[PDB]
Amino acid sequence: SGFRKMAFPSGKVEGCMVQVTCGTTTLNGLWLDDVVYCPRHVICTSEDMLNPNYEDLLIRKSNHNFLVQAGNVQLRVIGHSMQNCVLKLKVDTANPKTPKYKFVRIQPGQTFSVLACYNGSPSGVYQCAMRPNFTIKGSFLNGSCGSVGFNIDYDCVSFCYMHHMELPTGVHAGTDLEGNFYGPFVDRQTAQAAGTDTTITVNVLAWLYAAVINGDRWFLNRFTTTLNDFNLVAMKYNYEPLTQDHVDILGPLSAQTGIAVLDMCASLKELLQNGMNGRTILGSALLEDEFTPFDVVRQCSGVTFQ
Amino acid sequence: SGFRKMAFPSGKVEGCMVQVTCGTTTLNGLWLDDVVYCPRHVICTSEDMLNPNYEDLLIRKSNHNFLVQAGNVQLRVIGHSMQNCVLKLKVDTANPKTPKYKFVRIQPGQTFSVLACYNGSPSGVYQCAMRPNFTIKGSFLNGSCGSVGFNIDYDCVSFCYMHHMELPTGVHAGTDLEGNFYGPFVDRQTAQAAGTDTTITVNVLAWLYAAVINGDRWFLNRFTTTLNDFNLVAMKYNYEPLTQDHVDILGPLSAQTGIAVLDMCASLKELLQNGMNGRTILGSALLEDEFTPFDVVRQCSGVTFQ
Ligand SMILES: *C(=N)[C@@H](NC(=O)[C@@H]1[C@@H]2[C@H](CN1C(=O)[C@@H](NC(=O)C(F)(F)F)C(C)(C)C)C2(C)C)c1cncc(Cl)c1
Ligand SMILES: *C(=N)[C@@H](NC(=O)[C@@H]1[C@@H]2[C@H](CN1C(=O)[C@@H](NC(=O)C(F)(F)F)C(C)(C)C)C2(C)C)c1cncc(Cl)c1
Repeated sequence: SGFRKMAFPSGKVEGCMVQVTCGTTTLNGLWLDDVVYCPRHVICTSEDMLNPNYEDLLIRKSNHNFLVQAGNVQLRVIGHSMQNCVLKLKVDTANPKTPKYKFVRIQPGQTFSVLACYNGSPSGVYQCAMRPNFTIKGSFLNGSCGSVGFNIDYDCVSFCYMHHMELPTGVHAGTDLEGNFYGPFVDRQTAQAAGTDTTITVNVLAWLYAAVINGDRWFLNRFTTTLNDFNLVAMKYNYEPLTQDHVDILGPLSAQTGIAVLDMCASLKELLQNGMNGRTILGSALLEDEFTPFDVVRQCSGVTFQ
Repeated sequence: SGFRKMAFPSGKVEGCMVQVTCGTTTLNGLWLDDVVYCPRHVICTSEDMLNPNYEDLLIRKSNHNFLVQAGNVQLRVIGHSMQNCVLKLKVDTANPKTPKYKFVRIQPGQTFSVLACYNGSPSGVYQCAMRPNFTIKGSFLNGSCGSVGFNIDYDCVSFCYMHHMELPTGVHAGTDLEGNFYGPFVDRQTAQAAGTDTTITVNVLAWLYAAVINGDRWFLNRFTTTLNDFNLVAMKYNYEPLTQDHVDILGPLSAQTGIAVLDMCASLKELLQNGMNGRTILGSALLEDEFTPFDVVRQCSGVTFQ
């Protein structure tokens, strides 16, 4: 038992991380087969980032303008192109550590692991959710750009995120691995800001089920509620709507605990209207929304990856 | 910016994880050079675990009684011995992925990363603290025994923990890698229980400094306090004493934020006496004590590992 914010083992991604330097900017790249992916703003200078024309900036670059460091081994760049907001650096060596992988784009509300990196050297791993407003509450310092987010499904790494920028509230914005931003953000220095967020209701319910599985039951009750009446309360407290599909997705957890989904919604309703009254759930005094139903099943059943 | 419970990249440990089977019990082993380390209770049957004489149980075992699986490759056991509460299985192949490593024993209050594993297959990574009562609040299911805890310092893995057992409160007990239990726990089925815990004061202060670095300041105040007067409040609220050495260790964070250590103690005193009044710190409504001053510097400055 127990419930931790658990990331996927990072080894398979660690073997792909490289350092990409252009001019005086160094950031991280993802090396898969003979291509290194990195944020295209690597080609920008300080004043370039005020309002950049990336096509113009890139045509003025040369293969030799890109220094790629894989550990203590230089990688020779033999081609370069732009795909949306990422750069694809063609190199003369295919990464022998390339895992089986996919490029997937995730939904707000879904979670992933982040391998935070500096100078192509992994520093730490942690679990994030894609917020409803398409930001992530990460932990990133200068030089972290190009660090990637991912999930692992048996042996295949599904890359879903690459870090580009920090917004003024301290949250983070980036792209999928085809270079398309998550959310209404751009890789230039504007006054862009996150925009209003909501709480991921289905995840809160999943985490309440994890709590029951782990012996926290004080918030339970005999009351029930209807989906429509729950969603009136959700809207009130800035939670997003619960759909029938969410109810279906929570089925396995409902069955394992014996607590009907709508019953647990009644519990959540009471928690929202009354607070916790000094008590905690899974060591938290706040309602946690960055565990999906899948994450809960993973940790409260025990699936591995190879 | 941002502050996450961040684990070390797990790759170097993933390459050491193997499956150890004896009889009908399968658990995880740690494969370094030509030795596989695992909990000695692997040799016990259900009724053996009621009150086992491990020397007697092991003399009745044979090298061929131990099946070691490294991925889809069997490892031939050529020797076996007991070192305190771990088994050392001598195998005919040295692990080619053996990192530089050390066996270190940590102090309560210190943190480490755990690579949770099942059938020698890593499942997830997360960050733990050694509680003052020598338990850890982990996330472990059946088959997780032999999963290890560790820290990484540049390129060297300092193994500090191997998982043995779950206590009735859902917390976890285990050994260092020489097989010596953390805390007053034994690898047999008694009525053993965790025993009273305290809050790691120096860590709470470190996390308050992380909060200030990340822009949370509402809990700050002009008040100060003396070390002795703070420690009277600490004792009251089941916090452990703050020493001058703790104050010294917090020096760098104090200097980076401009908030004197004893001033931040005054802030903590007010937080303990008044609560948070509906506000949060670094996304928590509770005072967090599983980040050390080192962890805070790591994440609020940016050190990597290779
Ligand atoms: C990556 N190593 C670094 N981020 C950047 O260089 C990105 C990048 C260029 C500026 N920038 C920012 O993150 C800034 N953020 C902005 O929203 C804006 F550009 F100013 F509009 C800022 C002020 C945080 C430096 C572009 C947006 C494309 C980085 C990444 N993550 C965290 C940190 Cl501290 C730095
Ligand atoms: C490991 N794969 C598994 N743990 C065990 O088999 C350990 C082991 C034997 C029993 N045991 C326990 O964890 C039990 N805990 C006890 O405190 C006691 F033995 F009963 F006293 C129990 C009841 C949880 C199964 C010894 C203590 C040496 C395991 C590890 N972590 C979590 C889980 Cl769910 C199982």
